[PDB]
Amino acid sequence: MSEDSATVAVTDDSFSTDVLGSSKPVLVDFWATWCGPCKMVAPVLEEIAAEKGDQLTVAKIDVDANPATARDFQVVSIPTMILFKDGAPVKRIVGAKGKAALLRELSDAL
Repeated sequence: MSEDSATVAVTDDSFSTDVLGSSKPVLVDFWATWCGPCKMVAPVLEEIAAEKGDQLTVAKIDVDANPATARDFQVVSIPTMILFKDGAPVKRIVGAKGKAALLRELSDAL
């Protein structure tokens, strides 16, 4: 038994430099450290991260660093997922739902 290791979180300041800097396809998911529905989408991100983890790298952001986003509309949980290909936007989904939803990301992106 063993799991994958193609998941690494990036920094807000060193986000573009990494994503845009990496010609390869990179996926990022926005969420709040104090997010409510953590379990509902707990395993999802896991299976989804390993699903297309080999094809591309999956990472997550920390609302704590960028509160201006959530604070904008007084949001406590921002369960969103955005895909980045060639240092540019390719996909963008919002809504902490079943893995079936996020899965579409790989279906459309790949």
